[PDB]
Formats: sequence, structure tokens, C-alpha cells
Amino acid sequence: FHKIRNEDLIFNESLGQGTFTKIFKGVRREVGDYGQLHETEVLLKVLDKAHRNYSESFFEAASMMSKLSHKHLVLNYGVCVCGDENILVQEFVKFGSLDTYLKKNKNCINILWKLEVAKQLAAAMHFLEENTLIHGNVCAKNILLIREEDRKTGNPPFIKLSDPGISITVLPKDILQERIPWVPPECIENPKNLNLATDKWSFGTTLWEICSGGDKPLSALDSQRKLQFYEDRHQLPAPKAAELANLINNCMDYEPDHRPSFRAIIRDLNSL
Ligand SMILES: Nc1cnc(-c2cc(N)nc3[nH]ccc23)cn1
Repeated sequence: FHKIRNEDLIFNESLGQGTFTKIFKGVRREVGDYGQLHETEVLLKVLDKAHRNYSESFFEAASMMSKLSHKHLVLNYGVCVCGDENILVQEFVKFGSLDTYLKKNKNCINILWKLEVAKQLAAAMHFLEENTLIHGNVCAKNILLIREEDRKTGNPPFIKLSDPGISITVLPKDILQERIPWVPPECIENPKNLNLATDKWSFGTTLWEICSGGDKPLSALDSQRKLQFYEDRHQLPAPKAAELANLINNCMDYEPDHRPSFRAIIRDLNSL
């Protein structure tokens, strides 16, 4: 990772919190192409000082995202590890993450919008699958909206997949259980089972989010009941707009080896 000095970063408003992290809007002062000076809007993702012992996994997450370059993967600009800070500096995405956007625009997101976003996410995951690169935390909170749909010019929405954060292979068990049903059953059994099939399950859960208007699946269940949901081999209810429900359930297969390739997922989406 490129090293960015603290002096070149300005922290502005808080945008929220993640697992052992806090996120801010900020500005990066930099020399850009042709030697021009720029003040660039950035997302600043800060590891909590109390959780400094996760710094390797925290940065390994971003390192994953920058191993490869792709139009549907968030851009990491660098890191700031001056002083006692562990900061990831990322591109600033004006419209934020899809969990919020789906709730706020629930009245005007239709089947075609959801299909286009699902296709784009499946394209990103196919690229990761072809490169045998595990993401490990696919969810609507980690999908960023670069561009809104503009029917007046035909333009579809455009999304990117953000970094997974600290890996489920190192997080406390209680956090993994709270993350059912994004974390697949085999990873609740043994977080070391994380592998490419993990991301097919979580893609199903994310498609359920995209079809459910801001709702979080199983949010009414406490952690014990989420565990028992897996023990009883239940599936998520179909979204009211159920066009993708069979794909959701085929991806959320309790047998990891039976989950379909992202090539097959893409062919299924193109059939609709
Ligand atoms: N790479 C990223 C990631 N998230 C945002 C973002 C934008 C916004 N308008 N509100 C937000 N609220 C929380 C996060 C966020 C921006 N850029």
C-alpha cells in the first residue's frame, strides 16, 4: 500500500461505524497528473485504537481489494499509519452504500434496477472467482452506489463492491453469530471453512437485501435463534417482489459444493 502522510489528510464528518472501525468523510491533498495539486474527497476508515491488534487483518482486507484492478471494485488510495493511527484511505462514493439507499429510495427502485445491480454484483464476484480470490463479507452495506439510474439518458445505476473488513476468520464468535445469515452455516461451524463457496451464500443473502427495501433478513431473531435457524436448515422467506427468490435460495444452499458458479448465476440473471 502507498503510504499517505497524516499531514495530507483532513478528517471531516463521521459517516458511521463498522466492526472495530469508524468511517469519516475527509480530504486528501495530493499532487496528481501533470503535477497539478488536488484536494480529493476521500473515505477514511479508521481502526479503533482499542482494537489495534486487528491491524494486520484490517489491512489484509484492503490488500485483497487491491490485488486486482476492476471497474466494479472500490479503489483504495493508500494507508496512513502515522503515529498511533491505522487508517485506510479510499475513494469517496457520493451516494454511499446500498443498505441505506435501498431503504431511502424503496419507493422508486423497480425490478429492472434490482436486476441490473444484481448483474453487476455477479460480474464482480465472477471476476473474483476466476481469480480464486475470496471476499468473505458480501452484503449490501459493502456495495457502494457510484451513479444513480438516469432513465432520461438510459443510464443504469453503477455499483462497486467495497472491502470486506476484518476477516471472519479472526473475529469473535458472537460477532459471527450476529452476522447470520450473511455468514454461511459452514463458517459458523468452523470459521476456517471460509472459501469461495462462502461468497456464493452471502451473495444470495445480499440479493435478498436488494429485493427487500432496506430490510435485514432475520433481524427479529436474536443470536441464539439465528443459530437455531441454521440448525433447522431454514431458508429465507421470499421477498414480496419475488423475481429473484429462486436464485437467492439456490445460492443459499446448505451444501457448499452445490452452490452455482457465478458464470451460472450470470446466465440465470440474463434469462430474466
Ligand atoms: N467509499 C465510500 C463508502 N461510503 C460512503 C458514504 C457516502 C455517503 N454519502 N454517506 C455515507 N454514510 C456512510 C458511508 C457513506 C462514501 N464512500
